Amino acid sequence: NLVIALHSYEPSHDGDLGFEKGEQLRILEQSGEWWKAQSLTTGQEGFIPFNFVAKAN
Repeated sequence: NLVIALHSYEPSHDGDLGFEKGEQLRILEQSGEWWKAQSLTTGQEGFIPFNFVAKAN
């Protein structure tokens, strides 16, 4: 369930995870406009804009 960001992210909401453009995050939960992703480079867990990441394809 891993994805890849398409734009530099800057956590604004509480309990959010910040990532970079093209970065990867292992989606823990994808329920709601805000998906829970677990980074893979850092692994930092947090929430992320469901409309910010796309499958690492």
